[PDB]
Amino acid sequence: HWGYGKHNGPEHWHKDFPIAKGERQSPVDIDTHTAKYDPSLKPLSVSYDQATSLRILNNGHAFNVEFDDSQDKAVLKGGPLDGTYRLIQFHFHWGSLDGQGSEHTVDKKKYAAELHLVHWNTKYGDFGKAVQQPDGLAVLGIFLKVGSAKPGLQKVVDVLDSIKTKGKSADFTNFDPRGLLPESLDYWTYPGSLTTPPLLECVTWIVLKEPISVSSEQVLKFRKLNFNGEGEPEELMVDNWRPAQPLKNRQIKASFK
Ligand SMILES: OC[C@H]1O[C@@H](O)[C@H](O)[C@@H](O)[C@@H]1O
Ligand SMILES: OC[C@H]1O[C@@H](O)[C@H](O)[C@@H](O)[C@@H]1O
Ligand SMILES: OC[C@H]1O[C@H](O)[C@H](O)[C@@H](O)[C@@H]1O
Ligand SMILES: NS(=O)(=O)c1ccc(F)cc1
Ligand SMILES: NS(=O)(=O)c1ccc(F)cc1
Ligand SMILES: [Zn+2]
Repeated sequence: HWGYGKHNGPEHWHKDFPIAKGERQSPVDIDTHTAKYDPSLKPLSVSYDQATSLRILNNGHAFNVEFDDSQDKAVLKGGPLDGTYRLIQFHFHWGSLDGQGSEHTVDKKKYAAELHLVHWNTKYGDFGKAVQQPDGLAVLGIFLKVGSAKPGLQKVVDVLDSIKTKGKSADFTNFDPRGLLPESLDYWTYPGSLTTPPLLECVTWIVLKEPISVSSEQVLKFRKLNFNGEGEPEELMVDNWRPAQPLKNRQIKASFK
């Protein structure tokens, strides 16, 4: 199956997922000079006060922190979005070195990592139906740079030793995703896709302009995870990012003047 190595990485995905060469693939480079302020964007509302985290899972590609999405609890609304989008999971992409790891780039700059908070449009009833729709998903993307530690990330870091290999999971209740946000909600937005197979073109991307800072020690612990399963040859889970894809017939809009 697909992965990030030389033999199954992003340059091979199109052979099983032909939409990889589609018209609104993600990630993209965000040219900050060409991005235009959009006065039609409504205020963005990140409403995570009642979030119910459940579990953390190494899926062989990243680790997911999963949420109860059986009711309207942690939701994302406003901005470019029509209606209510429910948080289902978050995960990260990161590099082998601090100079790479993000999926989106900003004027071609690569950050050390990128956080994706994944939400589905409640009008479609379930995530599976949402990924059949052009406006089925909204992903809130947040860049990570290396500097001071992010206190709200530390609980994640300290559980990773218990999910080292593909297929392992652990309880992860009572985690507040609000501790992963920067101060500002200024953002760029554009229509795109999932950045992993099946690469479905269902996503409204909302990428925050302000990175969060994490410590070197925090990201070094991400890089101790394994792509492989228990008992298999160790393959460090690093460089699990897709490079920027062609913008094609899209514009990136900014929430800020
Ligand atoms: O425990 C993590 C979070 O869970 C939510 O359900 C609560 O409303 C928050 O106050 C809390 O920070
Ligand atoms: O025709 C003019 C319009 O062109 C579009 O490509 C831009 O997104 C709009 O902001 C602009 O008003
Ligand atoms: O909040 C996420 C997790 O953080 C820490 O690991 C706590 O020990 C655990 O009880 C909790 O589930
Ligand atoms: N197309 S892909 O899923 O990346 C893939 C690449 C190489 C394989 F051997 C099998 C699958
Ligand atoms: N990496 S991402 O675009 O946020 C993504 C989110 C949900 C998926 F099911 C697959 C990929
Ligand atoms: Zn992602």
